[PDB]
Formats: sequence, structure tokens, C-alpha cells
Amino acid sequence: WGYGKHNGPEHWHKDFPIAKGERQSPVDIDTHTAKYDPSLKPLSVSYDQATSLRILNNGHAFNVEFDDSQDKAVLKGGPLDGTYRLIQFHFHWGSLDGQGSEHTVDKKKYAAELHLAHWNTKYGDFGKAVQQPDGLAVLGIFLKVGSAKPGLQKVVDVLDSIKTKGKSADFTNFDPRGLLPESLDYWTYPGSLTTPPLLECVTWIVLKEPISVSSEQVLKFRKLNFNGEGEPEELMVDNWRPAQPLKNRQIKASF
Ligand SMILES: [Hg+2]
Ligand SMILES: [Zn+2]
Repeated sequence: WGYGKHNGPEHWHKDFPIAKGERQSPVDIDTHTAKYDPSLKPLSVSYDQATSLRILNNGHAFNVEFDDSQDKAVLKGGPLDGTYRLIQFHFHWGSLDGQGSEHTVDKKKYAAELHLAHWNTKYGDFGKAVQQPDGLAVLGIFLKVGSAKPGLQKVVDVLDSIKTKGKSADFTNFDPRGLLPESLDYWTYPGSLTTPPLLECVTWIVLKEPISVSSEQVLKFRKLNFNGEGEPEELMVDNWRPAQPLKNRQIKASF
């Protein structure tokens, strides 16, 4: 699988039949159809004690991994029941600024989309939670081109180091709080992972308010490679999946 003409999202169903499931992600968020639910509690992000370990290029994106042996960086409240631990974060970007995000808003596509993956700590480990309907919690944040994001420069600088597939780099003392918008207003719905195995275990939380990053920050993302060192060079762009049918599911709003 990949995002190429021959291995793209339109071919995933072949190896991952769930691709055509009932709670597939990403989706289009119709703001006029989303339902204001007053029983929704405010989001609770506790990332003051976070511990980043490394940055890796897995051939489809770059992941910033965290130590999840303890409740260092946790997500609770909102639509969630119990505590979710931050395992990693990554992005999805496009070739141009008109595309990149996975979720859309009234059909509108952003430059990129940031995903912070969490797993329910009653299941004990990541591998076990992916076997549960409420196993994961993904915090989605849209990225628009404007002013630089100071809190994001550190990631940008280390990309040169992990240009190709398989490369990894030590990445400690990175505070994720720097990637968060002012507002914690969100939309929530039952979905899946947007990449294979596409397991239908995710509780999506997409923030209304986007973060802006500079043209130059975003440009460095696009210099990454899908291919491994020594192979023909294939630029890492458009690593996003097209919106899926909501199919009965209802999108709730915290605002
Ligand atoms: Hg699941
Ligand atoms: Zn993602």
C-alpha cells in the first residue's frame, strides 16, 4: 500500500477489506449537520510531563514517538471515558497548499493535518487496545499556511536527518503543548485509523481552530522521501486519504 496510482487508497480494500467498513475515517464535517451536544465535557490534555524519544520515517510519514510506560502525557474528559496515553504524533500533507488534510470542513481542505494518537490505558498496551471499539483516541488539528509556528521549528530542523524510509533520530525534550491551538473546541465521531490496518477503533476529536505554520515550514515536509536510501527518489507528498461515507454516524459538536 501507498498513495501512488497503483497502490493508492482506492486499492487498499483488496488487502484490507475493512476499507469498505461502516465506521471508516476520514470524513467530511458538515458544520450545519453536526449536532451541538451539551452533555460534552471540556477536553483535558495533560502533556506537561511528556517524554519524546525519537523521530522516524516509516515510508508513509514521520512519527515522533513518546514513552507510554507511564501516564506522562494523557488525554481525558470530553467524549472519552477513562485515560488515554499519547504514543505518537505525525502529519499528513499535500503537494500544494490547497490539499493535505484528511478531514474536511464543509468540504474545505487544509494544508496539512496533525494526528496525536492515544490508547485507552484500561487495555494495558497499544496492541490490545486496537482490538477494542473504544481502544484509541486521536486528536486531530488542521494546519493552515500563514505565520511560522515557533513550537514546530524543532521538528522541521531534524527532517534532513530522516529523509528516507527507515531512518530514525533521537528526539528528546520535545513539548507537544507547542502544537496546540488556543481553543479546545471540537467535533467528535466514531471512526478508524486513516491508514492500513484501518482498524475501526478510534474516537475522533477534531479541533475547530486550526494552527498556522509558515510556507517554509510546510515546504520542508515535502522534501521527505517515501523511498529508502539508494532507491529512485519519490517525494513524500499527498499522504492523505479521501473522505469516506459517514453512513448513519452522527457528528457531535462541543460548541
Ligand atoms: Hg477495534
Ligand atoms: Zn494520521
